[PDB]
Amino acid sequence: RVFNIYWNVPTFMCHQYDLYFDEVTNFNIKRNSKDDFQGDKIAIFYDPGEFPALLSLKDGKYKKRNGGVPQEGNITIHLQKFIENLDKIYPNRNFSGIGVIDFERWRPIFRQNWGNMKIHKNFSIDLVRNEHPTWNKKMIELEASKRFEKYARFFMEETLKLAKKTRKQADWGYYGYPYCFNMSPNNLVPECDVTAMHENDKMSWLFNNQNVLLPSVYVRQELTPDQRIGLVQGRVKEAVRISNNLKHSPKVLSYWWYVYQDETNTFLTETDVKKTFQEIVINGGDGIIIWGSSSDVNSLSKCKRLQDYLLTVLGPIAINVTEA
Repeated sequence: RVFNIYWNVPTFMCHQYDLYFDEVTNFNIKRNSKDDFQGDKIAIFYDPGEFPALLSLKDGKYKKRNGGVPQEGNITIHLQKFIENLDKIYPNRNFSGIGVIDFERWRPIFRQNWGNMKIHKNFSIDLVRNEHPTWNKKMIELEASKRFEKYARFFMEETLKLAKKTRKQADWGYYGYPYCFNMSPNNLVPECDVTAMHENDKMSWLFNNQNVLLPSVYVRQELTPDQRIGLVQGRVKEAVRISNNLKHSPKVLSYWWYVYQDETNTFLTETDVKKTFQEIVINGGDGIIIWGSSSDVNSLSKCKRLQDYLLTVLGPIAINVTEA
């Protein structure tokens, strides 16, 4: 299909300074009418509903939300809150754009919960241990993983079916999937982790119910310019591989950010923008979704910076990529 680039930046927050980013469309970049954040072309919903999860109180402690882990959650409360959140943020029932469900507190594959997601593994294990004090470590871990995955899948699958049922004309997908985990400490190469590739093969239950795949290809300053290209290369390749292996080959739209993930006050150099866009194109991507944080447009200076970047760096490259 036509390679599309979308504007998923909350620049509506710049309107107060008389900056409406009307130039976005001059570069053939798709933008919601009136520059609304959640609009007719695209809409991302952050942690919508009430997914069972363990929330950090920011003092070392946690607060359970709807059971803490999916195997202990109440699906009705989550789904009810999901429909509410969706209507409150963007009523439009005939919405026909790209719908992005952004939930990152845990992943449905037990093993894939590291860093701030790992607490969900530990809580799942503690539940089984308290239930079977006599069991050994292996038995407890196996049973915990089984329960977590069963219900994590149920929650994610039903949430997607509800989004599609109430916004039948939109293309839905979860932000970030399919994951790759390339350019990491013990896998500092473009190639995705092999175990991850295999787990992605077995996640058709999720991908078959999405109308788009949304891998995220944010780059970091701590990587060399070439490792940055490799990070993008591997992630687009994996999403395209996954799409090609599915029945309806959903379009692959890569989430991309104009600042470095580990240095958010620094914009990508022109070389990095050019090279990462070309890498998305070259590897079979169907488009790019330019994302932005509220922090990126919470001041006049920042908004003006963004505007110039668009007119002198980003826009030219964008239209050139789609109109070369």
